[PDB]
Amino acid sequence: SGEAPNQALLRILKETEFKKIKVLGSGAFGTVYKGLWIPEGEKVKIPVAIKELREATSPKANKEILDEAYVMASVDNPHVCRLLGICLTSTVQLIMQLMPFGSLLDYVREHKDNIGSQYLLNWCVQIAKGMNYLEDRRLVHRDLAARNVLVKTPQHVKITDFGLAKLLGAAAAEYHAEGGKVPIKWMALESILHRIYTHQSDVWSYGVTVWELMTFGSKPYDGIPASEISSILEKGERLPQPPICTIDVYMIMVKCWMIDADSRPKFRELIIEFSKMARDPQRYLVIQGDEDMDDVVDADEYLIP
Ligand SMILES: COc1cc(N2CCC(N)CC2)ccc1Nc1ncc(C(=O)OC(C)C)c(-c2cn(C)c3ccccc23)n1
Repeated sequence: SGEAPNQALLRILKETEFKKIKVLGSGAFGTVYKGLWIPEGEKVKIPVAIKELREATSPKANKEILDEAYVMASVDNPHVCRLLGICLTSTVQLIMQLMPFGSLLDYVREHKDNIGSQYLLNWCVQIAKGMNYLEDRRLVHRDLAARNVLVKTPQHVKITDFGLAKLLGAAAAEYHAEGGKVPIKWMALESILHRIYTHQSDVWSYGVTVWELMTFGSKPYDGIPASEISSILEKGERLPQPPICTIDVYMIMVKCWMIDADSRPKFRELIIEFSKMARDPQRYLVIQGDEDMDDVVDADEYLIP
């Protein structure tokens, strides 16, 4: 088979037509604001998160942030984050849909007390749906983790952070990264030793991400140096069974951690198996006692021409 053309549109916004309101976070990436976007002459107000780079004079950053805008402009799926546009000011800044509840990792940590088994299973499904879409687009995330899942509503989550994502080239099956900084606790063994990333690499990361949710935001391999992580997997060890997981749920994430990538599950299969569990959540997770804004429009209703 061959590759089809990518007719995704990239919209360039003016600095005048959106207003920053408050700071959500700050760091090396720059600053991320909460704001409103008002397309000129369209009579809509779209709540947005705006991110501008910290330093204007950073040539590597601008090349790397435009790479993220390229990836996000090419994806349209209910469970993958939505890019609204970019602004080419002195400090380049891109505009994304606002996810009012922050990252899913912080959410389960802040609400560990009363999260039901149905939410956890539905989240597993929705994340699998996003990842199956990226596989259909020949896109490899390479950074799937609970911290990189944003929450629109408690019943609707989305995948984000494509700073490391790569589009698998035509008639290519692996990426073969040259090198760089990476999150080791979420990486498949083949990626650790050989810098090889595939769609089955992301399935491994999916297994760890599920493990973060089932443990209510616990840190994987806590206390262990990342240096010694590789030798641990080679000797056959994995992450322990979360106390709320039945054997049925734990069996699936273990399959995500087999060294032969070809024998690991595929996102299309993970959807089905978690969809089946979501029909009766309490059979598969045993949790103690689980039983002017007039013209505002959500970004998921503001479709581009
Ligand atoms: C309400 O809204 C949010 C609030 C927060 N809490 C921050 C700390 C406390 N005040 C309590 C509330 C967190 C997130 C959001 N919503 C949101 N929506 C979209 C994005 C996004 O796609 O960012 C693009 C522009 C890069 C982000 C976001 C992504 N990254 C990497 C961040 C880093 C720091 C802060 C926010 C973000 N966040």
